[PDB]
Amino acid sequence: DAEFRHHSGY
Amino acid sequence: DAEFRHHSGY
Ligand SMILES: [Zn+2]
Ligand SMILES: [Zn+2]
Repeated sequence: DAEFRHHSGY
Repeated sequence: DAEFRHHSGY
């Protein structure tokens, strides 16, 4: 995965 | 964390 996948936030 | 931190190995 990538940074966007590893990092989550809504 | 970064790609290097998220992932492991060579
Ligand atoms: Zn990654
Ligand atoms: Zn990251």
